[PDB]
Amino acid sequence: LPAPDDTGLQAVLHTALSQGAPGAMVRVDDNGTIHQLSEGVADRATGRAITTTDRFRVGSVTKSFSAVVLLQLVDEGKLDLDASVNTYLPGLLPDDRITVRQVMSHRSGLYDYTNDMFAQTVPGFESVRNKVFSYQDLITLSLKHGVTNAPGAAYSYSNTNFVVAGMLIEKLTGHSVATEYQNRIFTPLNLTDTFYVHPDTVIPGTHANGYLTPDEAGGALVDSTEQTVSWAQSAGAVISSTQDLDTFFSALMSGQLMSAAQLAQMQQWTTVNSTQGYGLGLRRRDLSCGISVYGHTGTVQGYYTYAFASKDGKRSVTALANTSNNVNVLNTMARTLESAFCGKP
Ligand SMILES: CC1(C)S[C@@H]2[C@H](NC(=O)CCCC[C@H](NC(=O)C[NH3+])C(=O)[O-])C(=O)N2[C@H]1C(=O)[O-]
Repeated sequence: LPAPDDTGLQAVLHTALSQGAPGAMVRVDDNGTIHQLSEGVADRATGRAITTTDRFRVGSVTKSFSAVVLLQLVDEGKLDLDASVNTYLPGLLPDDRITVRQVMSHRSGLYDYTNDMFAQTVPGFESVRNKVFSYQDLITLSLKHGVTNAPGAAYSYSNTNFVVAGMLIEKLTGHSVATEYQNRIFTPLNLTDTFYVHPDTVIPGTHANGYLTPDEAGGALVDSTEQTVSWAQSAGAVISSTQDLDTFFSALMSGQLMSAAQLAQMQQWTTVNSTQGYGLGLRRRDLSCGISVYGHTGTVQGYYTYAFASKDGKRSVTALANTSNNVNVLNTMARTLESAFCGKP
C-alpha cells in the first residue's frame, strides 16, 4: 500500500472541527507502525483535550461484533444462514419466509423502528436516552409497519435486523450478548478498552463526551454522552477505542475469528451504491485509488465512527468525531480512509 498521509489526516480533522465537531481523532496501525492524530476537545465545557486513547460509543460498528458471534455459531452447527428466522425464534415475524442471511445483510424488508424514534433529533434522543427496552419491544415497534419490500429483494438498512441478531445470539447460546462478546471476542483479542454495559449509562474510564447537533442550524449542542443505547443493543451499544477497533478488524480480515468458509460468506457483497457493498454485518468501501477496505461505520448520538481494514488486515484505521447529526462532519471524516490507505496524491 502507499504510505499513510499524516498531513492529509491532520487536514481532515481540522476541517471536521471547522464544520462543528468539538473533537476529532484517528489511529492507523500500518503493519506495526502507528499513526495517531487528534484535534480539539473531549469535553467542550471543561476544555479537556481529545486523545486517541479516549473511549467512545461505536454505534453500528457493534453489528460486526454481533455478526462474528453469529458466524461462530454457524461454524459450531447451531445456526444455518439460509433457515428462517422463525425456525429459531418461533412466531417472531409475520413472514416465516425471512431468513437469517437476509436479516444479516439488510435484505429482509423489516421496517426500521428508529425512523419513528428520531424524526426529530433532540426530542427523539430525550425520549429514548433513559429508556430500557426488551428485544421483543423493539421488534414489536418494527412490526407496527408492514415490510418495505420482498425478502431478499433490495438492500434496505434497518436496526430491526440486528435486534433480531441479538435475539438469536441469546436464544441459541442461553447467554447474554455481553457474555458472548466477552468470551468470543473481547477476552481472546485482549480488547481492554472495549465494553458492552447496557443498560448502564456510564462510559468506563476516560472517554470523549458526545455532542448531538440539533436540527436547527446554529443551535446549541446537547451533551449526549450518557444514555442506555437500549434502542440499539446488539445493533449499536458497544464502547471501544481506536486501538481496539483496529485490533478487531485486523483480526477479522486476517482470518482469526471464524472459519475461512464463514469469512467468505461474510464478504458476499450486496450492492449499496456504486462504491459500497454490504456483506453480513460488514461494509465494503471502494476508495478513489482503486483500493477496497472492509469494516463498518457507526452513528450514535454524539459520535461518528469509521473503522476499516485492508483485505489482509495488515493496515487498519479508526476515526472518531464526537458529534452527530452533522452530515458535513460525517462526509469529511470519511476522507480519513483516503489519506490513510491511498496516501498523498
Ligand atoms: C446506517 C447508519 C448511518 S444509521 C445506523 C445506526 N444508528 C442509528 O440508527 C441512529 C439514527 C439516529 C442518529 C441521529 N440522527 C437523527 O436523530 C436524525 N434525526 C444522530 O445523527 O445522532 C448506526 O450506527 N448506523 C449507521 C451505519 O451503519 O453507518
